[PDB]
Amino acid sequence: GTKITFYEDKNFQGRRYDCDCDCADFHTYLSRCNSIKVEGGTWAVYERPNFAGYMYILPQGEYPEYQRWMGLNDRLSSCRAVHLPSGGQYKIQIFEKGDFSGQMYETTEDCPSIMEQFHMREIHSCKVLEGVWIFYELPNYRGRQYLLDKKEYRKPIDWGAASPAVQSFRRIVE
Repeated sequence: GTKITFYEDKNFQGRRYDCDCDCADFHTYLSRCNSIKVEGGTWAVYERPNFAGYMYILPQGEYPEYQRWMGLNDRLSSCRAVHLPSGGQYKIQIFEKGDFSGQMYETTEDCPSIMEQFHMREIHSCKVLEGVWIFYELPNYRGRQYLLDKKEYRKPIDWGAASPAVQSFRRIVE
């Protein structure tokens, strides 16, 4: 079973909140989060209610400090389980310009440096055809994370980003 437990204090202490399903807002049960136990499944956790603000992907495991999930602050108030479609197939299309224009690349593999492999500094639109992916602001899967589990992303705001700054991406196999 997929469930996740948020703790207000590090090393799994203090006020806690259990969750086995998508939760669009748990700020009335939890005001900070400094440690997490993901008992089952892979989860996207979000700084703000309704899956907004900074987001982080957490596979199963125990996280005693929020930096362990690349947290940027000790605030989380929404979360949702990442459900991988069966078969384990992954395919994405990235575009240099918005609304699916500019040069397009289609790949089924991870990319630790978009500037190196495709000679782009930004991604302005994208189409997720199979599987679930993550965009990262920096190379080698670092910086801000963005979950891509939908199909059409016409602008960077469609994946939660305020800029087209994307520089690596990978599949959620975890």
